[PDB]
This record gives sequence, C-alpha cells and structure tokens, in this order.
Amino acid sequence: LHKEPATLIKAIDGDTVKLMYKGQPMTFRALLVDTPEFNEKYGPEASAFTKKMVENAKKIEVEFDKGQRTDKYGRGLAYAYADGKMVNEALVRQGLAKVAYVYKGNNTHEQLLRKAEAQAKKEKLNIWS
Ligand SMILES: Cc1cn([C@H]2C[C@H](OP(=O)(O)O)[C@@H](COP(=O)(O)O)O2)c(=O)[nH]c1=O
Ligand SMILES: [Ca+2]
Repeated sequence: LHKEPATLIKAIDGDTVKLMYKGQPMTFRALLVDTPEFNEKYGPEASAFTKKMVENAKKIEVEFDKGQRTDKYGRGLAYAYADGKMVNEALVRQGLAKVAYVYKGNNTHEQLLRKAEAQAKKEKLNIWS
C-alpha cells in the first residue's frame, strides 16, 4: 500500500472526515473501525479525538487498500494518517473505536488494529471501561 496526499476540509465524526483528494471533496470512512455515533456513549469523545488529530496535522495522507475504494454511500474507504500516525489505529488504541467491518481484500491492517484493540482492552480504556 501507499500513502497519497489529501487536505482537511472538515472534521465530521469519530470515523468519517471530509478531505480533498486529487482536488475533489470527498467524505472518507476509516477502514476496519467503528466509532460510536455522536449520540451514543463515547461518540462525542471519538469525534473530538479524530477532530484534534486531523486539525492539528501538518500533513494528512490517505492510503487505500487492495479492494473497494468507495462504499455504497460514495464514501472513500481508506486508512488516514496525520503526520504519519494512523488515525484508524490511534482510535482503536485509545478504546474509542472497535475493530469492525473487516471485509476480505480490504483488510491489510487488520492484525495491527487487533493488536491495538487488545492493548486498549487490557488497559480498560473508554469503550472497554
Ligand atoms: C467501514 C465500511 C463500511 N461499509 C458500510 C457497511 C455499513 O452498511 P449499513 O449502512 O447498511 O449498515 C456502513 C457502516 O458505516 P457507518 O458505521 O459509518 O454507519 O457502511 C462498507 O461497505 N465498507 C466499509 O469498509
Ligand atoms: Ca460509526
């Protein structure tokens, strides 16, 4: 896989963000994770965590996996990075997202993310508290 440039347009919630990619606005959905909706427990915390990460980044990148690049709602499906740090992993590591939506052929980072989830669960963080 390879990282590609994007720029922040607007934070949306814990696992979606609006980015400009190849010059076009798109809503991205983070691969392999599920944050609570804003109306659910830890939803506002997941939103704030992703907002801070993408707003403070000097450099955002997206990395597509090997499979589907957009979902049925037209959202981009990618791993998002903020100054080299994976958003998807960081949410899981902090107990603000569960590993989820693991479809065959877009699952390159699945075991990296599951290792982060096991760590957050051991630490009883957030969703795992
Ligand atoms: C993360 C992800 C979601 N989706 C679809 C599955 C779910 O469909 P349904 O809307 O029919 O439940 C939805 C979950 O996204 P959200 O968690 O953003 O609601 O997005 C994919 O198709 N591919 C993916 O990789
Ligand atoms: Ca969600």
